[PDB]
Amino acid sequence: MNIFEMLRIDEGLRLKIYKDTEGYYTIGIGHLLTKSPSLNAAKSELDKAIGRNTNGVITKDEAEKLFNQDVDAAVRGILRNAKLKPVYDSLDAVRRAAAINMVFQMGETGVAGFTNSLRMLQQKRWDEAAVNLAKSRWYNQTPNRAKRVITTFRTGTWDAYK
Ligand SMILES: Cc1cccc(CN=[N+]=[N-])c1
Repeated sequence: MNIFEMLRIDEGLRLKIYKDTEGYYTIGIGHLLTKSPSLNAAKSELDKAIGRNTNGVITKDEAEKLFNQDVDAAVRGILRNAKLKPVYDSLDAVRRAAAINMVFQMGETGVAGFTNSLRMLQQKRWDEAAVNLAKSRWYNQTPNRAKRVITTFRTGTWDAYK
């Protein structure tokens, strides 16, 4: 297991435009296209991201290309965020993957309210962090995924992903 395999499990792979858990147009391995309710707008974003007229369909290779970009960009972002970098740097590689997973799903703005969880993670208070992480919209809306990510933070193992 690693961050790519972990997110592939959590996000799936679909080659046609679909709506994510929040109802937003998405393709590939959780590549968010836009929050616009306009399918035409999503198709434009897709064509821009891929560099050809896709008509809303891509290949597995193209999906994997966007995915690698999205994972890389999520990491680079964390490192650019003064609140997130110190916690990320304090973690082992397995828990870093859990961190990347959350930022991939919700963005840096999506984790702005996780200040108290972040402190507990920095303190390596793993069971307390795990309890705090679940007191969230995130957990309530996507509990099965959140349970996997939280177990990863709690244990520093890949047990939740087999
Ligand atoms: C950079 C980073 C470290 C640990 C967790 C998260 C996700 N949000 N929370 N808690 C981000």
